[PDB]
Amino acid sequence: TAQKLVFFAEDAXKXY
Amino acid sequence: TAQKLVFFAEDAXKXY
Amino acid sequence: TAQKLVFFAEDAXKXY
Amino acid sequence: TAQKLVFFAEDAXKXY
Ligand code: NA
Ligand code: NA
Ligand code: NA
Ligand code: NA
Repeated sequence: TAQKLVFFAEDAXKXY
Repeated sequence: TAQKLVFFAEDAXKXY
Repeated sequence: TAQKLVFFAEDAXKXY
Repeated sequence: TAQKLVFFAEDAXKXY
């Protein structure tokens, strides 16, 4: 929205 | 550590 | 653009 | 390996 955020997580289990 | 996690954030302000 | 692509590279040297 | 590279791509089709 620049402001940005992303994430990714795996254990097998993700967002401008 | 597979289990994995990463993130990135920007507003301008990031982690197996 | 949904279709999304992001990348991050560090050696210390990142794109809906 | 620190040097780090990650990428994520979605169209719906991801690498220290
Ligand atoms: Na948006
Ligand atoms: Na480790
Ligand atoms: Na866009
Ligand atoms: Na390694």
